[PDB]
Amino acid sequence: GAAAGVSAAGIEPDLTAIWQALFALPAVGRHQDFFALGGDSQLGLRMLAQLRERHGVDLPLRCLYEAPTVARLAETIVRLAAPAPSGDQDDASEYEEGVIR
Repeated sequence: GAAAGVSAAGIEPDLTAIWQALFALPAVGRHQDFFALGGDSQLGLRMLAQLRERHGVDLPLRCLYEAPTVARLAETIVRLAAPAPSGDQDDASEYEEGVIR
């Protein structure tokens, strides 16, 4: 994960709760953009898929290019009312059943 424990200050759109829970830290800073907020490309793709499962919503590369900053991202994804015509993916590794004693 990123950093241990929890903290909150004020009130922010629930997009920020998705980010802090999926990046495993005490809170995300409002001025930062998806390409940095995701940390890694497979982790941004993971965040995209798991947000689509938590919220019912795609984040298209359009708004990740023209508005990736989390307040502006939440405002654009509300205004453009994303109908999320995607399918799904899974990321979780299977667990062991017979290779060990």
